[PDB]
Amino acid sequence: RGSFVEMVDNLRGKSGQGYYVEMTVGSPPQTLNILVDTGSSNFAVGAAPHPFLHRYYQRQLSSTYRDLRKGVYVPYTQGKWEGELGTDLVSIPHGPNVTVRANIAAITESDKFFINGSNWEGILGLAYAEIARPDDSLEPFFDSLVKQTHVPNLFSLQLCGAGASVGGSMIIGGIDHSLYTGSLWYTPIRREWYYEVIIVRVEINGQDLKMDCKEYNYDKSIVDSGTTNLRLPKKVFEAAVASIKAASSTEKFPDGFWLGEQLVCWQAGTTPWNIFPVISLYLMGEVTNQSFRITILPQQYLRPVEDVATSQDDCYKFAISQSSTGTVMGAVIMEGFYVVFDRARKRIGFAVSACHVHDEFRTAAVEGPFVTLDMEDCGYN
Ligand SMILES: N#Cc1ccc(C(=O)Nc2ccc(F)c([C@@]3(CF)N=C(N)OC[C@@H]3F)c2)nc1
Ligand code: NA
Ligand code: NA
Repeated sequence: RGSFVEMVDNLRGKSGQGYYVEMTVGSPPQTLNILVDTGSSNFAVGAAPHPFLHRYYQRQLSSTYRDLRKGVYVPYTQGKWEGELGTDLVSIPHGPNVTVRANIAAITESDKFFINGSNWEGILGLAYAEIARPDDSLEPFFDSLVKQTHVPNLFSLQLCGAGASVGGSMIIGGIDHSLYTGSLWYTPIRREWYYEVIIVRVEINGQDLKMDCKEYNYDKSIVDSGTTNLRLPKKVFEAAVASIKAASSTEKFPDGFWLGEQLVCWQAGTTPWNIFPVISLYLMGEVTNQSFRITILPQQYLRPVEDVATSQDDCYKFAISQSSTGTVMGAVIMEGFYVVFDRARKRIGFAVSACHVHDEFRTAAVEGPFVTLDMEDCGYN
């Protein structure tokens, strides 16, 4: 409890390609790098020689592989994979010292799923059975781990961005106190499917968007380490960029930029962070009529793009985007915070990350309590 030395710094990644952890599957163990995704619930690994893959799961080499005689076809908005279901022995070498028998979907065909030039070969979906494919009877990894071992039913994530290569920590079974500063503030998980939460107020530099808060959660809001952007419901995105545009009007940007349709560039070491506003989400708290507020900086929502062959300046992408799936607190939000997925008490904790990217004037912030009435009105049905 509170001290997990062996698990600190156990994530790696490249800017734009997500955070992965090393896992082993089968006997003898096959090492694979696996994307950590709190927005899905399947453990799915490449199992055929796709040319983007450094390596892949070779079921023939494993004496412990048990076939489930069942295929699965999984399309997403972007891309798709199909695979064959089975179970095998799984471990996390920089995670707890245990081996579990888990469902694995051996990916045998995929489109627009793997990233060319990335270093991972599968995804670890850490959300709940209700959204597992093909259905909720395919027990997700984390449920198998807690069912079969003494590992406590929680995990926490510190995702560290950069300004090159990313890193961070996934602490499985506890919280490590050196990963954050100040206090953890907790928000209820509204329903265990995605890690769904309820946003109760949104401010852009302390000015409130002043929308029916049902708008912030239409049709859900979720915490999701497998998406880069902060995604906002269309109506709220419209309000938010208009307010951010206005706060930054000391400089002008093409309109394409606010749509994530073009990048914007400054002379190296001259990004004007100061003209961009902080953005605060207030989340439903643990106590009736109580909320707390998280705040992110332009450093989280302006993402550097390197390997840009138009020019060799400092080029950024606006990473707040409109959504048709509700609010998505991706890496744009998580990179500011230590986030504790406290599945045993159905709640998510936030604290200021010990590693977040900041400057001399502003840091990301987690502050409470605030008095907010009618917070139950904010959830969408
Ligand atoms: N930061 C960051 C970051 C960059 C890339 C990636 C990435 O490629 N993720 C990724 C790639 C392929 C995926 F198919 C997913 C899924 C799998 F379910 N998971 C979520 N949650 O949303 C979309 C999709 F449903 C995520 N993730 C995080
Ligand atoms: Na247990
Ligand atoms: Na601490």
